[PDB]
Amino acid sequence: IKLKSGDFADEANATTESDIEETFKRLVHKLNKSPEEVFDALKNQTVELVLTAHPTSVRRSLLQKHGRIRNCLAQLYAKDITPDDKQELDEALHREIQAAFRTDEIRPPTPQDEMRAGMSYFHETIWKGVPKFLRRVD
Amino acid sequence: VEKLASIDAQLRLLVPGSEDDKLVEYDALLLDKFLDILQDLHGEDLKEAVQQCYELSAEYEGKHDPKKLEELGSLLTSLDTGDSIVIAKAFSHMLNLANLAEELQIAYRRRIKLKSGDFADEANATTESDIEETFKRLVHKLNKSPEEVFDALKNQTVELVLTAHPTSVRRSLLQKHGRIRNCLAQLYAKDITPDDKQELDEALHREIQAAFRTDEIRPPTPQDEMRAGMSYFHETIWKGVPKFLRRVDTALKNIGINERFPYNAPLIQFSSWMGGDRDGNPRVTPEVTRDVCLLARMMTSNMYFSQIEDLMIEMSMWRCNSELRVRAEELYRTARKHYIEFWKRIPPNQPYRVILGDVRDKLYNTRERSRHLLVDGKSDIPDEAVYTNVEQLLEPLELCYRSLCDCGDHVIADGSLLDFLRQVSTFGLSLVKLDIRQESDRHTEVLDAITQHLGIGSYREWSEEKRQEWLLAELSGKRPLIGPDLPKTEEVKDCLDTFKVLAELPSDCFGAYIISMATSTSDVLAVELLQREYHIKHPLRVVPLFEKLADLEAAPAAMTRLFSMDWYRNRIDGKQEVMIGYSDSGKDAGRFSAAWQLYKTQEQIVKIAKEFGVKLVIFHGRGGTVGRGGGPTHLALLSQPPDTINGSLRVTVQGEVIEQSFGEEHLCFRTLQRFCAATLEHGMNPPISPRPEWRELMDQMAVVATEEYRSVVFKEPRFVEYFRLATPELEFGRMSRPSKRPSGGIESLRAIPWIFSWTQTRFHLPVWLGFGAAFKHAIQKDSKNLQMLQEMYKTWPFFRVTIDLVEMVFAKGNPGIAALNDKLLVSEDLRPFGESLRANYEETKNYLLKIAGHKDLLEGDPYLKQGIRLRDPYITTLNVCQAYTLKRIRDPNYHVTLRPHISKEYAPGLEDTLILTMKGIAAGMQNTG
Amino acid sequence: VEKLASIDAQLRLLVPGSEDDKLVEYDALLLDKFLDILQDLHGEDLKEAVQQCYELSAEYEGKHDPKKLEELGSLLTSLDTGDSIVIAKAFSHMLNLANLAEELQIAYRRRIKLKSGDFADEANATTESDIEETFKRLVHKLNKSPEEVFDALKNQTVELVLTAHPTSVRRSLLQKHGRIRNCLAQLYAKDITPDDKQELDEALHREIQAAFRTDEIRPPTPQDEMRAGMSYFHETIWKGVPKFLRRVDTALKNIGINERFPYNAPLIQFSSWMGGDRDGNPRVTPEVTRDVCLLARMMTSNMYFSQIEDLMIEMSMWRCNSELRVRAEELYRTARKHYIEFWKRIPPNQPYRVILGDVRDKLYNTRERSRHLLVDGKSDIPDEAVYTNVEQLLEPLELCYRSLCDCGDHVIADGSLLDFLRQVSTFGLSLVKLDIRQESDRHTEVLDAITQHLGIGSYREWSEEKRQEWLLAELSGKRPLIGPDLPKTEEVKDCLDTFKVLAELPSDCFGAYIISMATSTSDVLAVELLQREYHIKHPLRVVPLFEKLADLEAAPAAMTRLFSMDWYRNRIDGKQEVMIGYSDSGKDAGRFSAAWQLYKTQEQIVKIAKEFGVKLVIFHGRGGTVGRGGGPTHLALLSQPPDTINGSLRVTVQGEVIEQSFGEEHLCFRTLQRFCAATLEHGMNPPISPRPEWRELMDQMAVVATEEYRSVVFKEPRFVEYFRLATPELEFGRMSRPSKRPSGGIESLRAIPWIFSWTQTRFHLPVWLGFGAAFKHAIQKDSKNLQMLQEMYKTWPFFRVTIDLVEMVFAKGNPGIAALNDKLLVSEDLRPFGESLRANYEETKNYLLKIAGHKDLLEGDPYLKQGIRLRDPYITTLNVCQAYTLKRIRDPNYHVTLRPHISKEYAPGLEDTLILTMKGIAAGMQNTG
Ligand SMILES: O=P(O)(O)OC[C@H]1O[C@H](O)[C@H](O)[C@@H](O)[C@@H]1O
Ligand SMILES: O=P(O)(O)OC[C@H]1O[C@H](O)[C@H](O)[C@@H](O)[C@@H]1O
Repeated sequence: IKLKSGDFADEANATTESDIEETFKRLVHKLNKSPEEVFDALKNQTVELVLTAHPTSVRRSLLQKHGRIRNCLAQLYAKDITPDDKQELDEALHREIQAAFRTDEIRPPTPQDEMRAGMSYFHETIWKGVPKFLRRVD
Repeated sequence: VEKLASIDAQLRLLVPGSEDDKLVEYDALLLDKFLDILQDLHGEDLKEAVQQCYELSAEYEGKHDPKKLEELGSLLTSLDTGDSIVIAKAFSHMLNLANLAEELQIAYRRRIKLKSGDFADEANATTESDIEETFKRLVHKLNKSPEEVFDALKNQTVELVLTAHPTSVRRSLLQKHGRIRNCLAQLYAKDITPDDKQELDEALHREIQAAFRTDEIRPPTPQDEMRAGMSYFHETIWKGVPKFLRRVDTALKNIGINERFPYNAPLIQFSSWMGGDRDGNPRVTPEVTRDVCLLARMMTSNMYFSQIEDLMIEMSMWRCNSELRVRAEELYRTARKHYIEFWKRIPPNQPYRVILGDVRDKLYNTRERSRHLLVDGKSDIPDEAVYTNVEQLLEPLELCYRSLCDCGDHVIADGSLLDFLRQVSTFGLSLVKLDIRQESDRHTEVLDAITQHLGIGSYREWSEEKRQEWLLAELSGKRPLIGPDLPKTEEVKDCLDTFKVLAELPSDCFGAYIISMATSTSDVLAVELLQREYHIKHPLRVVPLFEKLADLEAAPAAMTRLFSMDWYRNRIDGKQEVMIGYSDSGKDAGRFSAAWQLYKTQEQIVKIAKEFGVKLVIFHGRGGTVGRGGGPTHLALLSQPPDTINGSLRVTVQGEVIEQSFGEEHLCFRTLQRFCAATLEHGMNPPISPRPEWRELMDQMAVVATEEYRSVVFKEPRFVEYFRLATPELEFGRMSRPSKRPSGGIESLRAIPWIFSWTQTRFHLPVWLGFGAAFKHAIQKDSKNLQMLQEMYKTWPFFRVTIDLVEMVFAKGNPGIAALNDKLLVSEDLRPFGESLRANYEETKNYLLKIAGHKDLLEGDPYLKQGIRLRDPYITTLNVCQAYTLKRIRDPNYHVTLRPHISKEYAPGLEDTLILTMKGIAAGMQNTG
Repeated sequence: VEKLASIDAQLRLLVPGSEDDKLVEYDALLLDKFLDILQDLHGEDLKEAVQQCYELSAEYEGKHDPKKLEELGSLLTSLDTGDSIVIAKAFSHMLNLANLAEELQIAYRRRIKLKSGDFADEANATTESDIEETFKRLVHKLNKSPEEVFDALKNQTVELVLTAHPTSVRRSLLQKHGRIRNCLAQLYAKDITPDDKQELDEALHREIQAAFRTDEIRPPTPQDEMRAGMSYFHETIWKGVPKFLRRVDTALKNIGINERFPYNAPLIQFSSWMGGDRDGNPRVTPEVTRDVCLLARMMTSNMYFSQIEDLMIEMSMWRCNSELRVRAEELYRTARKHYIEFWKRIPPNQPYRVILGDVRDKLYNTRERSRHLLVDGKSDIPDEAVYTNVEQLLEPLELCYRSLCDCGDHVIADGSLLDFLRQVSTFGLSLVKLDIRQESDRHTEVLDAITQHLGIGSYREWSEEKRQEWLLAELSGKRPLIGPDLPKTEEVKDCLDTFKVLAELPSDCFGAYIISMATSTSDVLAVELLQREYHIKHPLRVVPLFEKLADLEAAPAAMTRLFSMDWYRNRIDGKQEVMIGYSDSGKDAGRFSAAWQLYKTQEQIVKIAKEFGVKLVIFHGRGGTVGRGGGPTHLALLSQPPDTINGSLRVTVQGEVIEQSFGEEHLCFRTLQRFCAATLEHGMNPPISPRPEWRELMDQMAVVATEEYRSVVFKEPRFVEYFRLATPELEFGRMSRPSKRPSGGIESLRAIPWIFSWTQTRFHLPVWLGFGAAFKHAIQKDSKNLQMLQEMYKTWPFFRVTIDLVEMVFAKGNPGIAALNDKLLVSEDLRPFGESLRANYEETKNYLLKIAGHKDLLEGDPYLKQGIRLRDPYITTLNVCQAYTLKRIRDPNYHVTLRPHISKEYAPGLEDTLILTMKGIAAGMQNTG
């Protein structure tokens, strides 16, 4: 949403919540902080995310299939897309679902593997995510 | 290649920019095209002169450097009468363009899809509820059945009373405004050819010029001023109404009602003051009133007539029920044409056409009788040949309609035929009904003549109890009061003749008789008696308008007494309408105290009507939050005290708002929409009632505000000299109508002038004065009040709506203009008095902000703010031009070196330049108080 | 949720689908909405019956299983008269829908951006050249200066002659077709609300039903049939022309001409046969002709009149030149109103309005005089009060125009005023000029009466040389030929009275006097003489129409002789028009030999006119490639022999093509556009001249083709019995007008009937017969001819255009229908004769393919093919229904078990069902021969 009520309720929903710039601006304009003070607060801020193990947790292979499926799907919905590319993305999609469905072996796994799991999600997303976000801060 | 991108760039600076936000582009293009035109017609030299003014005004609007204002002064004041006229025209015309662009932007701005559900959402067009959403809220959030909603609606009436523009535009020029707005709309459509673009370009360029060159120098008669109106209806409302009612139909489908809104349910009704309101206005004679009825009757017949021919073509069907087939045969049988579409006879082979042909002739005749009556005074044309009553015109249409359904063709019947039924039913034989308004003292003058001529003393000298006793006696009198040989002053004759006119004309021409400056039971009986004297068969309902605060405080007693009288209870037949006027009452006691008092008065009068079994309608005169137009009207209506609408809304649509409200089909539609939706919702979902703490604080603030307002306006003896100097008020007073009802003083001055004078000046005193004292005193008495005030702004619609309006005005305000005025026009001894008022402006504004919880004006409403920021430079140029012109007019010996004449070409004076200026500013400011 | 996606799915099967290709969706929606309507009105049961027929026809159109056709037969033939009427209406109505959808698809299909430059590109709307592209080609590819192009154009005339629909639709029903087409257009626009969609849906649904229920059972008078026309012009051409001329203006900008196309340059002119053509048609009396002139005059005045009021409102300007200011003063001075917009007097404050008010009154009067003359016969109204000549009406508009420019407002002057000037100048006082046509033998009959009554012998008995000698003598005779007391048969009186009518009426009503069945110099002189006898002040130009091949071969000698006569050379004043008729000539000798002969005849007559200093105009009668409408017309015009247009085009717009060409604003515009562009290009860029080998082969093929055509049609004695049986020709002949000029035989039968009979039947014999013999013989004589023929198809526009038309017809052909017909209607002894013709169909088609280098019909033109494939199932159902109906009519004793009645509701027979059928098929087939 482009114009937001300004109520704190807006921050409970992804479509209305504030991104970093809007937050800075609220702080500067609605709260009389100088850019320098905000920048300074931020420079000294730490956010630590502690990752716990899935209480039931999924395979690095299967993750990537989930990703491939999610991308195929994302791509099928784009204008300026050929009958052929659509046809080929279709079979790509169809194929990657099956590949996931057929990755279903019956087993316990060691803490080492359960953790070697983690080192995936970071590869997959956080490792690239962090620079992207910090550049947005910039 | 590109003048535009630069003009766009320099327009963006004024308001930073986004998606469907084309306003700056729109304004840029229009401005760029308009400049070229100035160049062609008046020469490079002048074009630059115009740009310079703009650049300066814009530079000023950003920083607010009083230097810029002076540079602007040096420029404007150095122009001969000829060139200043041109600049004044130019800026005055760029404004109208900027408004069209804004109409268009507003029309196509995207609705927000998911809404908070807060009542605040109803104050803005993007977030407010359409009719379906309203139905759904009522059904789901409020446990009403579809049937109950449908039922409420079926019984609901919404009456919009049209008043004359207080400065008003030409039917030609309207249509140019439309054409320009359409060309513009069309230039922004994808899948558009280079050629079509090129051709639309020149179409646009051409239509701006055509408007610019429609600028002749003038007064016009009430008849023409009204014949104006009959345009806007053609242009937009006539079509709007069916479109909206069809939407009601669709909305009813979607909540599970499987039938259309009855075509004869009088949901929407229109009315007018034009030729009706004679309060402090002797130009509005009886003959005027007779003429506006006949015009209305005529034009309406003409409208029905010019579209009947299209319905006739559409109605090519031959399968009908017998009821119809008979009546067709009859009509062909009775046959043996001035116009041409169907200039022939018609085979009963096609019966629907036969009926509609008769209808056409009857409509033509009805048109012609009204035409001859209007120009001759007699007309040799039988009532048989003509519609004297709307039922007569509906009947054949209902016939066709039924026939179609019966033959299995309801689907066809619900097309144009239905639209036509709805039009007929909404607009009747007279597009608008006319209200009559005259001030109480006049009826007194008349009765006094009568009593004195009868030898029984002086009605004027009698006490209220006596007047009532006498009036009731004569209301059952067994012999007339009035002879032909009664001595009459011109005023008394004028007043009595108005009743002769009311008796002679068909009653479907008229609405209410409003009594201006009402104060008592006798005031209303007086009018009842004179109606009886003239044996008016269907007397108009009498509507007191209570203006001054005291008159408001006395109203309940007056209404109670009325309702206590059997004579009266039985005449009004369960229905009373009372009028109120925000501007009027606020001229007496300040806007704040007037707002609050009106809330309470309505509450009390509602309670009183309830007790006596009377359905009470409150007619909202001008000045309300409720006459703002746009979304704010939506919330304003929902903000009304509980049970004050009760299925029947009646509101003034102020002339200075008719364009915004109706001039563009989408806005027209949404205007109609919100009036209908809000009215409906309110009866089933009133706003919360104020907490007693709030009443208590509001009462406390009212006293202080009224004290401040009166201190400054009435008590301070310097004030009128200030007003007379700092303000074009005197010059306005050499006009619309006498703005002083020659008595002297502000209490004597009428409200429109009062509001208008200070609007010209961008200072707006009448709207905010007293809010500051009230706020300051309440906070200084107790800092916890700030919290209370804020809770009130957050939670109490009335309060919110009341503060938003004042906020909007401050956004259109600029005290620098007021300051310049002081410096140019006001004597050295009165400047500190001005400074003092500007100080109060600021302090009031700041409290108002603190209460709404905003840093800047209109944080809640960026779109509105953008609209204003864009208009401003143009207005500023007019203010400045105006100020110096006022100087030159007032001071025969002020002179400065004039620049050699700048305009080319290939008698007018200062007064003309001033008018241009007064009208540009007024159209840039739209509504305020 | 979804009947539609399925109906879409089953419609796709018929033609595989893409981008802006909405046709299948459009057709699907329309069909789905139409079915619901059949359900509401007639019941599930019937709806299914209709679907079944469709499913069968569709299944048939895909595979071509004769079984399907029979299943369909079993169904259709088992329906009582009542139900078959309904099905016939239904399919006949789904066709009209399918055509609207196609109009819309054609209107919005995307232009190709980069074009090959081949002349083939001009045969298709997506690739053909608009006016600007044409200018540019001429300037850049052909070294013409802008000035030369502009100049050519300024002198160019394009005359479109409108003929009556050979079966013609109602002004009401047109407008429904428009409304349906618009609702549809609107349903496909993004940024469209759920509500608007919902409401447009019901609007659509409603307007289809309204059309479906406008279906009353009939003959109508020439007057009404013509009063039809005055619709299409209102609807589309009246507005179209200014729109196009403004595009010409824009196109001229973009090649550097800095002025607009002169508003009085007669670029576009319209004409009509309605009430004019009396050839083999005694219903078209003199009185008819007098009436169509007066109607024309009336309605035209009315059109100018209903828009003047809008121009008057627009012309609010007050600044004028003196020339105007005088004339305004004069007019206000001379003042002291039936209608209402301006029912008042007007201040000279606004002078443009004063003029235009006068103009309005004069237009009204002109309307009224024509109205009274029309219904009474006298009218007491002075020529002074009225426009008797277009200059009189232009003058005040030119005045306003000039005034505006002079005051600096040309930009405004080039808006509606200009459009109005252009309309006036294009349409004059009579929207169309009327051509008169009568057959030569009639003039002979008249002259014979005269000569015999004079006692000098028998004009009929005289030799050509004698007739000429006598005619010239009497053309300079010193005393009248004709007494009031001359013995006259009804025909001779009818013919003579036509000239009395031509003399009495204003000459701006009339165009040409066409002589049907012309063959000689005397034929034209005869008409000249009778015009002199009736002292017609401005005689109409005489235009021989040479029909039969022999008559074409003799035409050059006849024209040469005419041009040799001083009497004649001096009367025609440098200008001769000659008519030709593709269908007519092709009825004599086959389409092929007629095409070729007409190429040569034009060449020779051009050469002959050039030699005598005569500007020759060739009036294209019906049947051409050039009367196809759409792009193909574009190339057809460019394909004409060199110097045959020379700045003046005159072509018939066949009734069965007027809807496609004009009924939709975009197609209207492009029709006008290509006619103007092609005409312009041709005079500066003729097609290549045929190589002598090509002439030689074409001559050789012509003989063979004519031999085959005549062998089958005239020489074979079995043919007429075949025709009479295999074809609704006889039943058509109990109607428009007598299709046999009672003489007996094909040579006697008129061409429209000839074409139409075989079109109904999907077999189209008149269009292709003889092409096969010609092709086969040329290839069998020498296989290298195939190559030559192909080079001709690739390189010779005439040839290409000639083959494309025949190809298009084969695409609308289906020999199975012809085969079914044989089996149902034709006796056992004639079936092998049918088989033989079907064999010739196939063989002709296959050669035609081999020559165009296509595997399948219309490879070059998928869009056209798609249009046809979609229509077909509907047509097929009509063919089958038709066939059995023809059986039941012809055979009182053929009966089959009728299904119990299927339609519900909530006197008609077979003949009625047959008409429905004849008209559905005809509207599905549009133009062929
Ligand atoms: O306000 P006045 O100067 O009396 O002028 C006219 C106006 O007056 C009142 O306030 C009424 O409430 C309005 O319906 C009207 O437009
Ligand atoms: O062809 P006919 O049966 O004579 O009927 C009328 C037609 O005839 C000719 O071919 C003409 O060339 C046309 O302008 C006309 O539409």
